[PDB]
Amino acid sequence: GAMGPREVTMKKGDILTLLNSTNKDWWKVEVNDRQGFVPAAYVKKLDSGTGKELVLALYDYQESGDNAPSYSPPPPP
Repeated sequence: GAMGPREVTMKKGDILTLLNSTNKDWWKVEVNDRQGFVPAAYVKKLDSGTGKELVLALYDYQESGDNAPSYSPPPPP
């Protein structure tokens, strides 16, 4: 199953609002209607020009219920 009603999953090649990136080992990102803490290693700030806050998903991730990064980020592919 999936913890929490709102689960954020980053898809390789998907854009996710650069949510509170305060964390260094984890960059918060939203997904349409589901947000959560994710490993910055799976994402990376892009370049547009306007000045928005977006981050492409380099790798695939899965978050079950907005949870704080109390542990280290998972190993990428």
